[PDB]
Amino acid sequence: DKTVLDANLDPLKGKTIGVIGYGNQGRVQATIMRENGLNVIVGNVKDKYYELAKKEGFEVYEIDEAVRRSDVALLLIPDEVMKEVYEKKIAPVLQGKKEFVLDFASGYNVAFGLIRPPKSVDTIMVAPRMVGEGIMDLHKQGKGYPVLLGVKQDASGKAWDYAKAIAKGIGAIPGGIAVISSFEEEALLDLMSEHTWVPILFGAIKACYDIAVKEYGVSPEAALLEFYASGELAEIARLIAEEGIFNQMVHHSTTSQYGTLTRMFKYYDVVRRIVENEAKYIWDGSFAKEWSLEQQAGYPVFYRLWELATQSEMAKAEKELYKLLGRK
Amino acid sequence: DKTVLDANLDPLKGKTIGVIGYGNQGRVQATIMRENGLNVIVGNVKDKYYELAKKEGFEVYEIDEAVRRSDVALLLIPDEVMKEVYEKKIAPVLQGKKEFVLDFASGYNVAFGLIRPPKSVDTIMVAPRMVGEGIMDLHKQGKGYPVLLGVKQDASGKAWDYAKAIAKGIGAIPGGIAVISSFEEEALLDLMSEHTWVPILFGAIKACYDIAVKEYGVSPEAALLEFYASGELAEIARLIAEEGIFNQMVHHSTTSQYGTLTRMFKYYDVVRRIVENEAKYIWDGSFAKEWSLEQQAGYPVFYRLWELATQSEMAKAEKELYKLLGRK
Amino acid sequence: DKTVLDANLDPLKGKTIGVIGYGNQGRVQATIMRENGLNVIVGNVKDKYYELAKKEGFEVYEIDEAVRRSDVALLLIPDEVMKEVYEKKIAPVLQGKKEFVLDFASGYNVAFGLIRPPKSVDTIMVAPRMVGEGIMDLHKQGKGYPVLLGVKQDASGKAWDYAKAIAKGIGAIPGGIAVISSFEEEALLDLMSEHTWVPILFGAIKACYDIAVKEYGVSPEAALLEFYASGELAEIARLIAEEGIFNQMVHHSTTSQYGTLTRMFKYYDVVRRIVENEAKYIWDGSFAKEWSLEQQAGYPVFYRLWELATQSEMAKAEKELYKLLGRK
Amino acid sequence: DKTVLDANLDPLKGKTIGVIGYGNQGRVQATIMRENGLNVIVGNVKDKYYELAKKEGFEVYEIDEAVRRSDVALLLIPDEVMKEVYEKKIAPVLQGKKEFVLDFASGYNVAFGLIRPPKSVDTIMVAPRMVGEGIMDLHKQGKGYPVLLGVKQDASGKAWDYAKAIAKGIGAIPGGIAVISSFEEEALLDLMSEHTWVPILFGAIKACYDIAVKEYGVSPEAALLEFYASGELAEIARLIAEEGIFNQMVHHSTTSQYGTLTRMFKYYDVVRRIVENEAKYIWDGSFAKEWSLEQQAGYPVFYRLWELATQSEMAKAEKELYKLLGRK
Ligand SMILES: [Mg+2]
Ligand SMILES: [Mg+2]
Ligand SMILES: [Mg+2]
Ligand SMILES: [Mg+2]
Ligand SMILES: [Mg+2]
Ligand SMILES: [Mg+2]
Ligand SMILES: [Mg+2]
Ligand SMILES: [Mg+2]
Repeated sequence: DKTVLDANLDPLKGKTIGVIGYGNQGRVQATIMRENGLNVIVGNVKDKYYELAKKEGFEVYEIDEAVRRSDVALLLIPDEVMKEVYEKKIAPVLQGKKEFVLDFASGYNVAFGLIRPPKSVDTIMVAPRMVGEGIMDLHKQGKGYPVLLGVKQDASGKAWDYAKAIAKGIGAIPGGIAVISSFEEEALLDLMSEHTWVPILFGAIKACYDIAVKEYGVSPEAALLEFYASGELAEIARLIAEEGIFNQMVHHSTTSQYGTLTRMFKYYDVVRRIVENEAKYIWDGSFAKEWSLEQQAGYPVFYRLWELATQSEMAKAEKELYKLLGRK
Repeated sequence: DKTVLDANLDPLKGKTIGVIGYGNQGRVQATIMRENGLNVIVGNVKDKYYELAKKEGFEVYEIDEAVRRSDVALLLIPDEVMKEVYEKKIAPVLQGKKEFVLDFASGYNVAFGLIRPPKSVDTIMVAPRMVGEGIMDLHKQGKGYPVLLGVKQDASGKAWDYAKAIAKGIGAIPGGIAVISSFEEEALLDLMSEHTWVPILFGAIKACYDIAVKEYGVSPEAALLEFYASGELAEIARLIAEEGIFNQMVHHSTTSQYGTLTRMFKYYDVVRRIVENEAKYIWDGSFAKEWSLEQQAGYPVFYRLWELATQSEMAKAEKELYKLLGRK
Repeated sequence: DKTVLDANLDPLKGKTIGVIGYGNQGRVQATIMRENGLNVIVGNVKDKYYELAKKEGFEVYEIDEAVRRSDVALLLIPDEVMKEVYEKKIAPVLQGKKEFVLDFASGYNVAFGLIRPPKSVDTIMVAPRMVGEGIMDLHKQGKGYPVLLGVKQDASGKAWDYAKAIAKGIGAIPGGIAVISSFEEEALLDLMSEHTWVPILFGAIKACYDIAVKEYGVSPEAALLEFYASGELAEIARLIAEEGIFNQMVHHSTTSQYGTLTRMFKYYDVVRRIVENEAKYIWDGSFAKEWSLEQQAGYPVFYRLWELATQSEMAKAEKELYKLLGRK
Repeated sequence: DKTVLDANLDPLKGKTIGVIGYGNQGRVQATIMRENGLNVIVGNVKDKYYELAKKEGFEVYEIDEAVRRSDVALLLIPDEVMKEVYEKKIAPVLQGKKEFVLDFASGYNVAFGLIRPPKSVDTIMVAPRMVGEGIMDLHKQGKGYPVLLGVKQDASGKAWDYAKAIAKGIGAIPGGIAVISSFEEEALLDLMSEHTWVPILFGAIKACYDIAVKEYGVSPEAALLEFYASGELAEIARLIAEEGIFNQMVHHSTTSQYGTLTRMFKYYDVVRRIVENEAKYIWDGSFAKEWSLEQQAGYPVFYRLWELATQSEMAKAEKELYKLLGRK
């Protein structure tokens, strides 16, 4: 019901479009939406990406200049620097506009109020769910891919139309799909993954290694081979994305199935509590405060943790081992 | 003992006075103290208030220029911007002075050390306990009103005299009274109210609504009417300010008296613990740190909480209802 | 919605109506419904009110005599004496009736079974949500006001019609509204207010005073001025009833908003537990037992608590102060 | 300080005095104050005491009649029946008085509001601290005894004088002393003894017996002889009232002193908690409610406890023993 499969592409025809940043995402979106017959430009500072974009056939300007010539803009840059760029270069140029559009690929800076555009602007979001390299690898096959849509400020009653038009312009549909959501329901999701199961998985692996080594006389080389130094995990991820998460286990032994199911239903509430706590810590905006303040301080905890992680015994053992199998 | 009812007004005669800001407070204080025969000026940036003040018959200058011409100054601006104003415009002009006076209406920025004037300056405080509109509504009747006094730095042995003179000049006494206190005993009080019983009251009301609706099948319209959508509370506030807090209940039914008294003496320690915790959190200066850091981050929690509060079910129901009774 | 805005007034025309008690409500409800052209009488014992009632143009009889002449009755007396009056004077006269109506303004004595009329009677409830003095202060403007409706026993299939007719007859609609509810959903609400947030507020204020005085060396006069001796609370109640509870804070400083919101969302569960406990204690009928038993004992706890509250330090300080400001 | 040793006796001369009840107290107070030259009468119902009083030379009337003839009255009857007597016979006769006095020997019924005389009456209290026989046994020697004084309602500015006059009239001073206090400070004291150390002592004795018998094979006769069947406790009480509580132990062995002191300082907080709880339960009026409600039910708990206590194993054994030593 809340799903979309295709839509029109007329509202973007005759209008000019400007892309900010020429990294992976921006490069991909621009290279694609140029094929569908759209006047496109690029805004960026004079660096490597500037030369690359000018080589690939794109007329380039400065950001403030690119926004002047454009009726629509894509702010495809990291969430850690977008704030200053918007405050210094964009907002001034933008106060003197009449009817404009502003698209994002992440709702972090907007959902939490770090960027508050005027009311004369249509604020939208188009969030892909892919790495960026495989995207192009799928467009050559004529395939699409999934995205999320959202609207924060509607001043023309045409926002959703613009969002679906953009979605079509970048090769996401038809072939893939597009879901309608909010700026909050995207940041919340992107952050819950980085906070709940990735670190839990890593800590579980590390603890298994430490226990096996310091309580049962196991050697490091075998622990690493069993846990992650082999490619058993990539196979599982593949079978999951292809056949399903539970149907994947049918290709394993009965003993593994029994143990996995029992221990999954046994430890479900514990992780549920953690997920509740973290989702609550996010929904309120505390994590954004924490991260911004650590930025303003000089990334000391970042530094110390990056150190403690690399100087761990497991990391040294993995270094010695990878050197033995030819892996750089 | 610690109370005052009237005092002299001579030390301010012959001296020039400058008022910073022409908002709610400054406007009133200036308009009044001009009637009592005092050379008064105004300092502010060119905006609406500047036009209003130059209209009402006040000679205006730039802030830095007003302090040069003045021997006394009233810093009547919000506590959230006073710091930069003082650091940039006032302090430079102030190092090259001989004998000066500086008055505040709040001790937040001084009690916690965010503003540390020199030792060649007399630092005082005169804090009213009124809204600002009712003040003028009382001066026309020849009435006064209550204020708090305080001194942080005395370089002339005359501070208290200056403070009482100011109090008299703004029509607080005679007719009202004036209490002597500290910059700390004013911020502490102004904050304990905003941290202990206001939020507790609001949360209790919200919880009553939620419980009544989701556990006893009550309709929202009736809950809102009983709790706050009727002016029952304003009557209680009036009778409290007029006759007293306990003597107010004599006009209620015996059942209400019994229940209220029992449940008040039953839940006294719980709230006492909360009040202790918050007063301790304030006395040390942690809240100032918290608030300043949230300012430096971009008000993310402010934003998210303002959202969560308005998007609550009770707020939507109140919106639907107020629309039905004609209340805009 | 269940809401009602206007209805007919025919079923009461030709019938006679009798009002019991001539206090605030009775004096109010009777005059209005007389203005709308209804044969009305009054029942009361020979006392002060009797003289006033016979003065204002109402033909008076004894209570038992008023019900003989009446086809409808309004039992507008305190809930603490209604029981004996009903048991001695009304019920006997009422066993020998054919088709009757009985209206209440409170569902306390009926919701809990302290009054169980026969099955040959229509039992209803019309509960206003106003003080009683301001009611006429709105009827003079041609305005209405809100009420709650309920039915306990229907013997004519016309109960709701009679209830809406009454609502119209007393000037509640049109201009106000009328909600349909039960005798339980009215007593529960009237009691939850007197048990949850009023006493909590009072205890919080008292605790703030005690702490500030006995742990930070503050003077009583300043504490009283900050907390409630000033009319800050009345303005809050006004803006709440007018603009809304949350939209009210927009007129306060950002610091106050931040602190209030944080501490409200921080202490929400604590008060929720209390509200749950009290609502449960009420829904079962325990409080009715408690209150009916304290009467038979002689109101000892009532007495001792009324004493302890007035002999408190805060009360003595407030007495000394109010005497200093002219407040009687 | 708060002590008194003697005072005048004039205000009671020329006035008539009436005594209610001729039991232990009344028979004494009246008998004495007749010797000091005071017109005295008695009010009581026709029984045993009425015959005794008319025999001893006192003119007797009915209660209601005695108050008509008296300007002062002593309500010396049990606290369990005074309420009805006052409500039926006294209060009516008392509304039509001009200047009257009412004296009590206990503040239970007044401190808790079970008796609320008018404002045209002086309400006082004179509480002895003796059994009633020893009072005469000392008066025969020209000695006094101690009492407590209190005033609840003063309408002539002469109450304290009347109280001291009464004290002198009954032979309490000179020879003894008189303390000034309140009705509350007398009820609280009279009740704390009956709730804290008497029952604790009894329970400790019972537990010692039970333990010694059911865990160490001791015989009942020896346990009873050691604990209380011997009059050692009476000698302890005597030496306490005479020499002091601690100085009493000097006549015991060092081992006893050491053990007693150690275990007293070891178990002090435990009993302190109990005393706090009970004093709080009293100060609020809960015990009055409890006791007034057990009467209306029919004294069931009283009955069952009186049974359980007498049918205990300790009470039976005591029976055989007391029968063996000649003690009836
Ligand atoms: Mg991410
Ligand atoms: Mg992700
Ligand atoms: Mg404030
Ligand atoms: Mg305040
Ligand atoms: Mg009520
Ligand atoms: Mg209410
Ligand atoms: Mg006793
Ligand atoms: Mg005793």
